[PDB]
Amino acid sequence: GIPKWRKTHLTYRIVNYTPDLPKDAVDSAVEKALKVWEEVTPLTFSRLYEGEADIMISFAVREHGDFYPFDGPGNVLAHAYAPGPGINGDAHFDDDEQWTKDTTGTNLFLVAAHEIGHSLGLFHSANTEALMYPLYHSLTDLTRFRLSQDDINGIQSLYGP
Ligand SMILES: COc1ccc(S(=O)(=O)N(CC(=O)NO)CC(C)C)cc1
Ligand SMILES: [Ca+2]
Ligand SMILES: [Ca+2]
Ligand SMILES: [Zn+2]
Ligand SMILES: [Zn+2]
Repeated sequence: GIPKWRKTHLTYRIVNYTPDLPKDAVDSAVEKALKVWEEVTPLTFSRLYEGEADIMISFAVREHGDFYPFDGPGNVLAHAYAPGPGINGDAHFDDDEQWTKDTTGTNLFLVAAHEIGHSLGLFHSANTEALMYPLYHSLTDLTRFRLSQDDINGIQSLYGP
């Protein structure tokens, strides 16, 4: 069975933080992420502190030795969990690298929006434009960013209309 233990509404907890960018950037990257998944499907969510929610989004700094410790300039950036019991929504961002919103380094909004889908139930897809595509093509033109039909196909296989 695909959707998150069959639930159609879940709760997200920002407890990560960039120093390089203000909280307004880390907070608005998690919000912007969430609200864009709602722009393509009727699956709902909120963003709040409660005390460990359905989805936790927390900082990782040289501690991520559960799969791979501090890499810094290195392919693996941030993770999230989905077809799990307890890891049903749990995520990590690496403060070992430079998180950016203007294509210089680690694209904050894009990487955040991927962790949201990677927690809803979505694995890696195969369109270069897809938010679930596993390679950051480093495209500087943040005006052409859009969700692809293939990542849309997979979130539709979770909930749908
Ligand atoms: C489009 O947004 C992305 C977000 C995270 C990554 S990642 O490098 O952190 N990554 C791990 C992962 O699966 N995260 O959920 C894939 C990489 C190890 C191939 C890659 C792309
Ligand atoms: Ca890294
Ligand atoms: Ca969880
Ligand atoms: Zn982890
Ligand atoms: Zn992923």
